[PDB]
Amino acid sequence: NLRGVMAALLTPFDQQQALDKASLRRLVQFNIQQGIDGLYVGGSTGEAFVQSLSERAQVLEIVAEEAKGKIKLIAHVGCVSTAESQQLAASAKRHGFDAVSAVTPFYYPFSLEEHCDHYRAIIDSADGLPMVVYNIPALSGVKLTLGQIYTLVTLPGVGALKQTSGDLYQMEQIRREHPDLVLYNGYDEIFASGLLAGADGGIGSTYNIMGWRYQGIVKALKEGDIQTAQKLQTECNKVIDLLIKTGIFRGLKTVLHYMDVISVPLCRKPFGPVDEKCLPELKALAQQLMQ
Amino acid sequence: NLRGVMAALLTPFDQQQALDKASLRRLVQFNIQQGIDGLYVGGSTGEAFVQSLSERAQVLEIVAEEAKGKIKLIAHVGCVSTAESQQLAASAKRHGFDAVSAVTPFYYPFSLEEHCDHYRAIIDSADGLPMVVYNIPALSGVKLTLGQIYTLVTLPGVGALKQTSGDLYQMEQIRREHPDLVLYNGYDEIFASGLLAGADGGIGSTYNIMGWRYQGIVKALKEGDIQTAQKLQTECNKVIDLLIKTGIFRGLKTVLHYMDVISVPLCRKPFGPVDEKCLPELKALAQQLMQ
Amino acid sequence: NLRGVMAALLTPFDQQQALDKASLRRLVQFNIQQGIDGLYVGGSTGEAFVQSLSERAQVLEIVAEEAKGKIKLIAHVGCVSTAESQQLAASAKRHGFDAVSAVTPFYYPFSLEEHCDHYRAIIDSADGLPMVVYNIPALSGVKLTLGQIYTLVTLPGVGALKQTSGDLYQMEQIRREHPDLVLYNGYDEIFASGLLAGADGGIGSTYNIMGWRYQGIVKALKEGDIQTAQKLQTECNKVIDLLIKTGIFRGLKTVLHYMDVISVPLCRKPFGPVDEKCLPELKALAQQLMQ
Amino acid sequence: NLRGVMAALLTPFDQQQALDKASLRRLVQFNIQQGIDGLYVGGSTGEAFVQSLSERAQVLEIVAEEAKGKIKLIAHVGCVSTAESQQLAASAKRHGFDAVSAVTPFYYPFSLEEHCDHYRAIIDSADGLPMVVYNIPALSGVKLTLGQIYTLVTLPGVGALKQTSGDLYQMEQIRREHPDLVLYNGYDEIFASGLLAGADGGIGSTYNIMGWRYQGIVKALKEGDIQTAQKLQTECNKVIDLLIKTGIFRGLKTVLHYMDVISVPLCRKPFGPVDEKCLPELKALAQQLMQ
Repeated sequence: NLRGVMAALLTPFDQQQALDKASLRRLVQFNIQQGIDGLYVGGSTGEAFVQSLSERAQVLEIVAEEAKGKIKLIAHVGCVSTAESQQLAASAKRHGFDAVSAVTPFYYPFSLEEHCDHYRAIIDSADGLPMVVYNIPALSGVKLTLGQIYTLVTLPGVGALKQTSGDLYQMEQIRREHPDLVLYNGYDEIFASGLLAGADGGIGSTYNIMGWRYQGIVKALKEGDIQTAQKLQTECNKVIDLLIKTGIFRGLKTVLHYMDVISVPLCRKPFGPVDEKCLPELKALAQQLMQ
Repeated sequence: NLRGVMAALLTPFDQQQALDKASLRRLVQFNIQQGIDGLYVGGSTGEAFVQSLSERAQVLEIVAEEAKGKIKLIAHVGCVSTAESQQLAASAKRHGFDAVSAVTPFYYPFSLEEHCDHYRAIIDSADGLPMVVYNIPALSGVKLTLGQIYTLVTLPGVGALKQTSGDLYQMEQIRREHPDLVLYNGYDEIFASGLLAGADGGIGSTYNIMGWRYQGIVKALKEGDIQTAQKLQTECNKVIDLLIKTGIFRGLKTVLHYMDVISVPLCRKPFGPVDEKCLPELKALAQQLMQ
Repeated sequence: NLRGVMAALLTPFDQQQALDKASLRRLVQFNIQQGIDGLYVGGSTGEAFVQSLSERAQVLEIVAEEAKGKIKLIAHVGCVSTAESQQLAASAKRHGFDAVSAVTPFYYPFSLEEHCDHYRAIIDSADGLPMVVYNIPALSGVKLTLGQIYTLVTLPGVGALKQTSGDLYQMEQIRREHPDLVLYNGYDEIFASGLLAGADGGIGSTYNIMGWRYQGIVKALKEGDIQTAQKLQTECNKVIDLLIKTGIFRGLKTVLHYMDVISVPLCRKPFGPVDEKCLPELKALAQQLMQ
Repeated sequence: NLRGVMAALLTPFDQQQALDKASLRRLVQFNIQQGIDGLYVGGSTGEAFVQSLSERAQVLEIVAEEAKGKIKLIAHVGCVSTAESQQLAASAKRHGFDAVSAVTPFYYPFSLEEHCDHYRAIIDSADGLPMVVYNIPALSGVKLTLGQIYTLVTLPGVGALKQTSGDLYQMEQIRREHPDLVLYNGYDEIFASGLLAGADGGIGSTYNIMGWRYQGIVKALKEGDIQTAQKLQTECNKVIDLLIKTGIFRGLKTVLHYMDVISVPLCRKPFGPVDEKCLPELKALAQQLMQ
């Protein structure tokens, strides 16, 4: 019941880089208005790693207030620290999120056994809430093999995997070995191909400004209209090429600003500002997006 | 007219590791009776880098005597040396192949300008036959960017790209920037996902024993039957799982010996023999496929 | 004056994983009793990335109260977030630390410019105090090019570079490029060869249990006696080989325990515990080191 | 008897890319005049992978004719194919070389056992001449582990290891495990540090134009004069810095040409010509090298 298209919610900030509560609620409502199935909060896209636990706990709360009931809620609780991750997991259940999620602890090299204990400890604190293992090798440096995945996803309490890997052979191998596992496609650039390989849903950053397109891809593939699926994916990637140039997060925010959703499209340092030269294209994208 | 499903032809050897002509002719006929759109010969799968220019040219001649007119024929003439590649290319033209192809020169690092000159020289010796740029990072050690690809595929005489990369984001980008370029999916394990992202056909080594499934996945994606495309793809991946454990070339060769096509299923040294413990699975697969 | 051998300080924890104030002070003096030139505190070796800013700030204070004036004190203030790093920077100034240091912000990919602003900001909040750039690709995932390193170390306020890279050609290039820059050799296993390549110092985690050996390596070379510099390095590596098998940090805290310095050789989660099998070997080590 | 400083011999070609016999002999005599301990012929630097077996056997003969008895002679017989490697190993014995060498087979992935049989077979055909295992991860794509190094180095008939790796931790680990093994440092840019780490001597391409500097580094270390040892290494790295910018083989050949040792400074295709803008620095360097 938690399989589907979930947006990786961004964390709006004000001019002083503090949480822009008013913009956060507006973005959540906006995401809901696009027909998204749920919000994955406190993830990489939410700039959680340059946030304190308190701030992250705060976001979970506001979003739960604005969304609990409307759509599905998944809280990314991950931290390098197990203890910290347990701490946020508790807040997750306490605020009624439908699921908990944690990125493989990074920076320091951890054995497969240590990763399992990390997830066990967190699952424990999630007190019931199912765990969504988060695999994103490009940002974490943890390149999980098929076997390590097997070990992690078969952990009592795990109900899903956020596969942010462009290896679609592994994507189908994972589906084939775990026919009952919820598979989220992490890379928006390959959504259509991800679903075809074995993913039954997705979680992406760009869902925030065009989630209906990804939903459209699910419909077309479901309906057998491969042509339109490619048509939509092509259009998504034209947007993604741009966002990668301008900076994805700041690019997304900037677009939401012109859409009247975000007040100040700033990210937290070390993230820098959007190149002035890019605002015409972003505003334009925002323009057409309001379709 | 190069668009389609081409089998990366294996090179049968006898007990003394010399070319097994009869098995070669047998293998070519087997592929044709299988409904393949053509053959890509002298490539990685053909163990070309473990053959002499003389041996590789002899293969081109035999295959031409057996398949010219029947199916499309692409000759992989690529060597590290430009001069050797040219020699093979003139031999390709002389024997009536439909096109030539060449892996990006490896071992020694070369600049983009040097790869272009390498392809220009070969294209020149190809005297008319279109060129198939062959990108296979995993083996060559040459990781091309979207930009370099652009430059290589826009070279006069270049008519297609054999993409043996699992980066399906890049695959669609290549399709978007080059709408008319023939794009071959290189990794069999992701054929379906490849086609959907922009590939208009493919070249693979497992097409030798089950190319009909790939043609099958093509028809399915054409008739909008995603259901059948997936079913066929996962079946193929179950095979690839096995071949990857036994050794792809040797494995495929053993299955062929069992299908009564190849007299001796050996690969050339340093490639070792198939592990005894694997023969049951390969026998069963042969049996399974024969029906 | 930041030149010399500096031990990368570990932060001892009790059974509940809380900071072991007693053992911390005890460890500091032990390092001094060894004749160390200074301490690099709050870094990777300090399990800093599994601590809160509050805990990191506290450790800074403790250590200072114990060593300010006795030896050189460098404070690793690195955090992904710039604002958090700035906060820890002021605390460094506040407790009279000699220098500040910060790992290249990781996980999220940042541009050279972003990394620059990041360091400037921290240099600013350091209210003076020279900045020690910390380059450790294997943990941060940031592979700095000689050019990028050039941009970072010529930044106003930077007085040193902690090179935890095994590339000794780059090391000598850095030295040749910046004759006035302090170069700390990062990997203990190549200390000798590191100083020979151009490093005039070094910061290591194993210094905590045998800093005198590294001090002896420095002397042996300064005196033109390679023969003993090697013997020492070989010895150090015999140790490091072991520590690698057991888990560098946990292994070190264990040896320190067998040396009555640290109460409980525990690292925080997800860091697991030492292997019961590797205990005796670690005991013998602690035994030999005491001489 | 294989300990020492061996130059990795270049292969001079004429304007039509054919072997230049007169120039090959001069380069041999030239290296001998430099007081080089021996020559490593038919290696990467010799452009062997763009030559035919016939051509590589011809280079072997001529060099033997010019140097057998004068200095040590090692014949790089490596090819991907085990059979071709044996054929060349036979020429080696046939022509009086003191040893054979083979790069780890590349392009196709081979098992450790497969690599072991490759060497056994080479060694068998080497008919008595010892084997020098050649490890160069960067070009081959084969990053052997300390363990695989042990298995290969302990093979019967293996008398040395050409270590073209910048990992000086592994270098010392190899010296430690195999004290009676000849260890050739492979990267000229770290010659001083490699030796200190444990290297017995070295093999390099820049030895062709400045072997004496490397011989200097050796004597400097043997005499406990680390000061001049670095000076020499710094000078070599300034040259290497340039050679890398212009193209190492083509650069060395151009300098040699300006020293009147070789007629045409050409490398074979796909290697391109030296950029005109670089000739000034190359002529200047050749001037001082001649002094």
